[PDB]
Amino acid sequence: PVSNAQLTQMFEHVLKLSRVDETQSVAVLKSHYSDPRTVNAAMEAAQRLKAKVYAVELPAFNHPTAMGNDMTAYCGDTALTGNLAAQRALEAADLVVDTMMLLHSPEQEQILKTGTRILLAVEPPEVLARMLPTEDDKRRVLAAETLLKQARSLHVRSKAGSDFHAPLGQYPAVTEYGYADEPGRWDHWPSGFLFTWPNEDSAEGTLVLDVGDIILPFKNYCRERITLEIEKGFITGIHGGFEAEYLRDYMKYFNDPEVYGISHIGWGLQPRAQWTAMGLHDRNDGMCMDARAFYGNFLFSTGPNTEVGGKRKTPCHLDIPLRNCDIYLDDKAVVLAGDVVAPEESRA
Amino acid sequence: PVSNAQLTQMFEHVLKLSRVDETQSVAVLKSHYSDPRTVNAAMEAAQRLKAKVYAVELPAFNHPTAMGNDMTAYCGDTALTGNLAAQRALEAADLVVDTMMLLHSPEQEQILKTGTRILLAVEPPEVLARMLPTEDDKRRVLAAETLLKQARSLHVRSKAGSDFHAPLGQYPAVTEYGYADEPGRWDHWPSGFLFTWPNEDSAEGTLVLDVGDIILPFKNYCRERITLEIEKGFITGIHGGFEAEYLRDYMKYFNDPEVYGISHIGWGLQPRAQWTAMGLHDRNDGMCMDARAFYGNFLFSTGPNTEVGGKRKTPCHLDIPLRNCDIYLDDKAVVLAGDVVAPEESR
Amino acid sequence: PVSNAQLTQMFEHVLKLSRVDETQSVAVLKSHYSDPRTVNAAMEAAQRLKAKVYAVELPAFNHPTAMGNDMTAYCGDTALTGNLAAQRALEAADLVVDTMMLLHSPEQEQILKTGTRILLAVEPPEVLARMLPTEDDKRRVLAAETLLKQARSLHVRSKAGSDFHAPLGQYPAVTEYGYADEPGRWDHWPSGFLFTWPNEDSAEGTLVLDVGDIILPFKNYCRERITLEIEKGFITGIHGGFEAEYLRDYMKYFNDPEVYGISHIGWGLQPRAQWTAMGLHDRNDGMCMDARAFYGNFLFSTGPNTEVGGKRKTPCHLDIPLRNCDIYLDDKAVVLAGDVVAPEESRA
Amino acid sequence: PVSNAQLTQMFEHVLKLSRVDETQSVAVLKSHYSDPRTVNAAMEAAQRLKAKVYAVELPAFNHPTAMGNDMTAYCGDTALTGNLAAQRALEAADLVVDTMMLLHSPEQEQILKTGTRILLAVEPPEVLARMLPTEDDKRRVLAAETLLKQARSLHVRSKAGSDFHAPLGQYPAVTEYGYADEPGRWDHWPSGFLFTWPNEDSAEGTLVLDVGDIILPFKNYCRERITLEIEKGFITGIHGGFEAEYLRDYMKYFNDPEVYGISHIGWGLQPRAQWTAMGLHDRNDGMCMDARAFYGNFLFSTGPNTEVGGKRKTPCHLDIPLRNCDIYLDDKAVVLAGDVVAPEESRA
Amino acid sequence: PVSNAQLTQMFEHVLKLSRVDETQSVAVLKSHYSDPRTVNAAMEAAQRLKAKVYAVELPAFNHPTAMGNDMTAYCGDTALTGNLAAQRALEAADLVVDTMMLLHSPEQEQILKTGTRILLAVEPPEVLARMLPTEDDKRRVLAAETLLKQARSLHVRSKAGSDFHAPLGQYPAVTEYGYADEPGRWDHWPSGFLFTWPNEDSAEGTLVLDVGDIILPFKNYCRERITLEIEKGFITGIHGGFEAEYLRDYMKYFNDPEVYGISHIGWGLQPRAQWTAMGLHDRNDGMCMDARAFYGNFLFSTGPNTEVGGKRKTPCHLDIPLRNCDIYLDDKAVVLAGDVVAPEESR
Ligand SMILES: [Fe+3]
Ligand SMILES: [Fe+3]
Ligand SMILES: [Fe+3]
Ligand SMILES: [Fe+3]
Ligand SMILES: [Fe+3]
Repeated sequence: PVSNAQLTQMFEHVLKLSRVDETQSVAVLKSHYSDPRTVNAAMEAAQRLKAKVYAVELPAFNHPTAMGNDMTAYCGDTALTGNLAAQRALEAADLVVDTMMLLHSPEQEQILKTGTRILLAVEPPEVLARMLPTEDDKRRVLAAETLLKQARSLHVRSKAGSDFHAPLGQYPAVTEYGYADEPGRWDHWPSGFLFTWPNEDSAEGTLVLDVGDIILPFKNYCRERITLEIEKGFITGIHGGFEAEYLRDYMKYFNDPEVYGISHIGWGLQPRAQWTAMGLHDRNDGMCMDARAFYGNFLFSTGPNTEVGGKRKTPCHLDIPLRNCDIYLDDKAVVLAGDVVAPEESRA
Repeated sequence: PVSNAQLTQMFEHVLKLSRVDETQSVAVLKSHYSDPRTVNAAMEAAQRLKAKVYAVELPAFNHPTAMGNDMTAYCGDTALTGNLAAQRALEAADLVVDTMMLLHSPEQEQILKTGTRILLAVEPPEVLARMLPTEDDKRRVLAAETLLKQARSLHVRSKAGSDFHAPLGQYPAVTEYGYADEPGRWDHWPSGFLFTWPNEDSAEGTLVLDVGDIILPFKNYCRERITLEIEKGFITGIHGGFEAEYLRDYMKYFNDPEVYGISHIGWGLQPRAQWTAMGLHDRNDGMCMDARAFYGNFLFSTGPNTEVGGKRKTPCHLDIPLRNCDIYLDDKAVVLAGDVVAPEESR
Repeated sequence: PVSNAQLTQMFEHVLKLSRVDETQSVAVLKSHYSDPRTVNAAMEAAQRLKAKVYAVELPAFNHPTAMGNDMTAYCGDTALTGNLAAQRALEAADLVVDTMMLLHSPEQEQILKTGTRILLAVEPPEVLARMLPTEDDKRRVLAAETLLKQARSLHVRSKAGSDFHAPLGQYPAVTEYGYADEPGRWDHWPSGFLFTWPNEDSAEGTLVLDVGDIILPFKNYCRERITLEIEKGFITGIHGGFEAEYLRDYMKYFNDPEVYGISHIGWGLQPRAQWTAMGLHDRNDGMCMDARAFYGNFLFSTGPNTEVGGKRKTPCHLDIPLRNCDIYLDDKAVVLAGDVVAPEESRA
Repeated sequence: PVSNAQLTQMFEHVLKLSRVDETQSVAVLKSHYSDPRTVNAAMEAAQRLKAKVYAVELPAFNHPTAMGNDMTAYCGDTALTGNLAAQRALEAADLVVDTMMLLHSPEQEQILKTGTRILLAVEPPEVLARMLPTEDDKRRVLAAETLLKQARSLHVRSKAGSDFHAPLGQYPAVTEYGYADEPGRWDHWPSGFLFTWPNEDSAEGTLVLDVGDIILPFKNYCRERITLEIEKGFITGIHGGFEAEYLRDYMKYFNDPEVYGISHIGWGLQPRAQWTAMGLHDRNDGMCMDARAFYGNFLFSTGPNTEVGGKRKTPCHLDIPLRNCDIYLDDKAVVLAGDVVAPEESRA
Repeated sequence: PVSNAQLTQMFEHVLKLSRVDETQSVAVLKSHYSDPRTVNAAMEAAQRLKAKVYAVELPAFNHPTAMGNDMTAYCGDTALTGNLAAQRALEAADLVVDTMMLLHSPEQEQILKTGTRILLAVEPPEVLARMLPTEDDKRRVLAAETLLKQARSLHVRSKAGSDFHAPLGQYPAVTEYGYADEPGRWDHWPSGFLFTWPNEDSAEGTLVLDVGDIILPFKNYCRERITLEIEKGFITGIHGGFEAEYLRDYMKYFNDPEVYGISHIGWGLQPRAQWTAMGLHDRNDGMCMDARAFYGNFLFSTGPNTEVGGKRKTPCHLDIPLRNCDIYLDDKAVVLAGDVVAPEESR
């Protein structure tokens, strides 16, 4: 386990990579459920870098219909919704350390538009240490991003039966390499992956959750296959046994056709993230960045796409990483059988 | 997540539904393992309603042979057993907010017999907020109870193979609608369901735990079927694969034939409870009232029944909700394929 | 003693008097030394009034040369000095509940000038309850302020030998009635008094600390007389025995001729404040608002006057209430032998 | 659950069995993640027995590459590595209560070599109460030990297809019966089992994890079989469906052939431990001594063996108990179909 | 006030003055009453300097007959008396940060004889910051010590009537400059003063506590004079008004003639310490190192001298600083009218 002293040293490293120095102001955003050891380490480390530091504490926002403790489960209103003063309190900072998980939401976008940069840090200290961000991780993700920006389409195949086509061009490519060095940029310690969105009403085919694939926020390894049939950018069919029935029930609960929309699509570039990691944890340990970032995954998501100017505001959000996939940009392979093959400068 | 201010507001709402005002005294019952946020919310809410409040703290009571942290798992002695002074300090109050989970017991029965009412509140704040009680839930539950009170039998059928018959008449109906408004009432925030017990030595047939059905306190979704054979009110056969072997091994550990007795039988009337909720939580988050109360479930239980004056006092306790069942009172359906059909006022 | 539930109810009362409702944003300002019970009561009461609430936490600022724990002791820089982001986080709010004691500083002044109002709340809960603010206190203090705003001079006599003259006109009158209802305005729960500053270089004569008079932050009842001789707005002589020597030593330690300047002058209008209260407390309990506000005192201060555009930024600050005084505005008595006599509408 | 009073009485019972009295010194070793109720009960109980007591707190040692919170998962350096002062602070004591889980290490070995005794106590109080140690447990385990010490081979068979042979003689028998009564003794409250190591490069055959068998630290009941092929003391094949792929991916993570080595092999003598217990718990509750200790299990381990002077110091460590096994010492059965049959004096 | 981050930085500064680096082990010694913020800052500062750090927690030791919370008040047994294992756990370390205050004792003497050095840090963080140690303070104190080691007598006069003679030679000089850089060194953050002991049975004359002089641990400014008559090293007369009566009654309570023995004698070299500071604090804020160390004081003490091998073991312990004194070493003034004059290097 990580000592307090070590956790402060980790935050000094990551805040330095985030370009925090005596010219910079740092806001540590927190709520009653934020990890106090992480809040303290962030506040202390920023002071040690001679930054101007303050904490902003928001009362927790409850979604009555939300189930489970995972903050990614319910993307609706947040503690900032209608709270312009608190938003201005974050906009005043050069860098916000988010320890409460501001959903990508309209208010977070305006903060980023002022040139404030935002670093999410919510995973437990031991997970923060295993995937301590590096400039080399930035280099590899940005190399990958060069290909993604150039792509007119993304295609996924797998032996299990994935056969999925996403026309690209309408939406930007987004990177997460673990540190918030650029003004107006959001990132997540820990991370190391990239994604875009398909063009409106355009994603088509089949995505198969094989045995051993993951649904977040369920934080289960599939023991039975689930087939997702996609037409015009929407899931139209969810087929399998029990796990398929559980997924259909959960998605129906929200009573909104928007939950079936395909949102972000991309691949994982983090070799310190591990597909096996989730099964050594309890659900409430964190949001499982290991499952989202692991090297060579294909990661897709469902529901809201508001954050890049899409139509869909729906709260129901799933992140689904698939293993063993072939991933093409315009029929050049970036991943084959779950190993990163291109570009050469993105490989571990 | 639920803020401290919102949790106090929720306790104000539920204590009002529970008829707490400045004439009433409230005892907040806790042990070392009680959620301090919930305790503080109940104490503050009661003071704001100008009630006469105090907290009662008991040393935790340990069952040395009990496995796991779920306090429904081992039904024996409580912190109240042989503690008459502690029992009288709770009897003094109009309303007890139980944050430590006093199991049903002759001591809790005696508290309720003084007219004191008891509200259990142990689930996490977020769950308490999702199933915040309503007068509407009490009306629907009492509409169901009217039908159950007059029933002479209960019958369960499922496509998976359930075919279960329980003659009624010997035992009363119990409601749980989330609040403790009546003197001598016990209730549980959250809830929204009702049950009774089968006549002695009478329950008969097959109950199939299908893929997806749940055992409490294991808190797992069955990935294989378990077939229960029941004769004269007792499970005489448990068949299937691994889940069946696990359940057999767990029930044998108590070395007590009373573990196999069918206790309460009922259905769920809580639409804000969800069959899917359990899979989003860790085991220690709570006792999973979602699984017990979700709308259209059939809920049966095993082990002790001395809370209704039955013969069995065994500590081994299971709660097993089944989905997609047909539930009949005397050949009138109250649930079909897991949807509540009757009475209309309960839907 | 005061329960948590009662402390929250007191904050609902005071924030309502302070015009907090669903149209308003409230920042609760704190540091590590703030009372957590008061912070929580403020945060919760604001939430109950449906205000948009957030807390702002600043790292404690230390004055190495400062002695004792009394924040009023050392009026130098604060946690806001060169922390413009933190200052903007406070300016964002309609009302700041100050639980860390932002001295009267160029920064507080700037926040007030944006329209933000500020309520200081640092005394212990039992003291907050004894002097829970009323609209009637506001009425009495504003009735007194009418006469002060009409005055061209202030004069103090006492049997012990006070004979003190202060020309007025250059500086404004300031009230503290316990709540922050008016935009751009600072107040302190608890209070109930008013003051102004003498014209530059003009205050003259003698102020005598009699047996039983008080020096803050020493928090002592004088057991020997101290005579202060004042010329052209400055103490030129401090005479007596031991208490006089202690005071000379304390003031000399600051090595700054500015500490001897007379700052604010006024009288006490709080009958719920008591001259005897300090003797029932330890020093660290609070800053002793009873000694500042008690009905019919004459209160004068030394040192900094930067807060109203005076020349003196000096950190050494004393507050000295005198009992049994005759206090005049021009030829009119407002207090005689320590009883408030005018105006009639200011009396208890 | 277990009250603070009952926890103190339990620690008095176990410290008495551990020969703590007024002649003895007890050190309670802790880190930031230690259960404070257990530390307090150990300190209080040692003082009730009139022993001299002190607590030693070490900073947490982190393994950056370790996954999950289970400290048995990663055998490397510890907080004692390069920390002779802390080692000597524990050597000063007659008995160390370890509430932080000092892994078997050269430094711990040096503590025991001085004569100091070590009791590990990290499982939750309720688990500590259910397997509260008895003199009778020690008797039964030592009776098993007298057979194990002279055995020349150990053999395992099951219906599921285990057929495993381990030549013995190179390595000692180790017992755990729940208390530290003898000088230089290490034991773990709770326990009740025993094991050896196979001769170097000698273990041969097949171990089948049947449906229901367990891997620690994964804390899963297998839902399909895993077949392990062992040649010359190493796993050379891992076969099944999902569990097998997950196990293979976990083990290859460490990029070290030592991970596949068979370490300790033994059987369980704790009837108060239960194979069903793990399924009622969350992963972070404890290390699941129930799974290691249950009466009639076969427990084998993988990875490091330097604790007995073997060659392997690899951090990757698995404990794997099997049910329903026949266990032979030479051609004398000690367990048949997961039931303990010999010695007679070892049975429950 | 001092932030957590600044308090760690202060410990970094003082541990570096104390020669803590990657090579050194640090034991942070605490009990239940130790300031957790100061303990945490010492642990974090030591880890940041890459020292091998551990904390040692001892059960508190109580003197049933001691009055007040000041631990200088009652010199006897400590948490280390009869706890050899705890003593060895501290001897294992290069440096001990004492946050619980071990009184001088045969056990602490034994720790220092191993080469272990000990830094006392128990005053509040704001006091630690006002008197943050400097090498300049060490140089000035050591300049004074050079002169003291050569002195054959110490003499005090004051206009208030002090006329006190102490022959020297028998006992060493002790410095406190705020940091534990040398092995076997004990020191105290904060400090900045030095003292010795009078030859056995030799101290003679009068010490007058003027109006404004202080008794520790009473922590009062005298409002009336107290005259101490001293013969052959012992207070024989205590005269004055109410402070004298209180002092007589306090010293009689110990029922022990050793309480009247004169122990250490010395002068203050800390200008950042202030005679006025005590009057701004509550008694429980700390020991009042300000009163002990302020520049140009004369500091004498009563009771035990066992720590330099004197005969007196008595627990009753007073520290009394006098203002405006003339202090002479054999004819050379080191202080005149409370101003440090010699050596020039010490000013
Ligand atoms: Fe997503
Ligand atoms: Fe039940
Ligand atoms: Fe003032
Ligand atoms: Fe092992
Ligand atoms: Fe002394």
